[PDB]
Amino acid sequence: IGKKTACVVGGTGFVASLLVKLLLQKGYAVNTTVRDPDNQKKVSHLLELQELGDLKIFRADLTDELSFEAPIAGCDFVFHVATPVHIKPAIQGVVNVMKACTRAKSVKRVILTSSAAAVTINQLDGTGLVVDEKTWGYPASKTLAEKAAWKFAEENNIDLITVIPTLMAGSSLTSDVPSSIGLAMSLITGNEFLINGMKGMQMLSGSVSIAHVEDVCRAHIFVAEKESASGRYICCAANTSVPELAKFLSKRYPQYKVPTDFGDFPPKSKLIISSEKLVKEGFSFKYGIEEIYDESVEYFKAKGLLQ
Ligand SMILES: [Cl-]
Repeated sequence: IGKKTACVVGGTGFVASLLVKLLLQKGYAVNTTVRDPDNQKKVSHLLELQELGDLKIFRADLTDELSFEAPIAGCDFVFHVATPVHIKPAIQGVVNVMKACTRAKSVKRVILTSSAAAVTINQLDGTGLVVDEKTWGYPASKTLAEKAAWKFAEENNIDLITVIPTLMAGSSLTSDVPSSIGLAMSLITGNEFLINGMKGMQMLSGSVSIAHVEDVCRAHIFVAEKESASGRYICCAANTSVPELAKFLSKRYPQYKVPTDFGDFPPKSKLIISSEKLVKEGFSFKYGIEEIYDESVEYFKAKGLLQ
């Protein structure tokens, strides 16, 4: 029967977890993976999801192409998030996984997540970053991992499609908060460091582009299900600037004090990131900027990271 199966590597992932939960709700039979099941806190959100449907964990490292044989087998779709909200490891992580998809008839299609943003963004979680008085890459650019994924796929006739996101906010199943929201939320949080971060985001990528992880997630499935889908799919809901965002947050969040004056800082960003191709192929974004921020704000408080 049309009893549908899919595999979602690295189930701990901010994006991934959310896929799984969401797949399960769609009826799919989900297999996911993780390095070491033996962090009780780590999987804590994964256990809860079992309640929703037939979720079979598997234990996987991106180092043994063997790991993937187990979880990958029987699944119509493989979802691997190449660049997780947190270089050589991913690039290897993407071949192995793809390797295993050669060794299965079941796998009708692979859909991969890579973005330049996350790459950078997780640098911001890095240690020893230099501060001056007064990295960031072309948003539509292809990570090596992505680039590597494409080559292979082409060489081994696999059916790949990639989803290219930007700033991802909303809420997350995972216990700890993701850098990426904190950054999306720094304007409300008032974290000076993260604001400069986001300020750079604008100059060095020349856009403040954002999306809700559920929407980024749906986008992944939809493309997975749409038989007519070919290629890369830039997924961003909102386009803005650090000033014009902070104005906008000020005039929707009286409860909080969002810095409303930048002086020199450019009011417009150089680039607008369009998900037309995506929309053109028929996706509709549930969450706009307003709902992204209510969502992100309401989670943060629920996280106990607000007043
Ligand atoms: Cl993620």
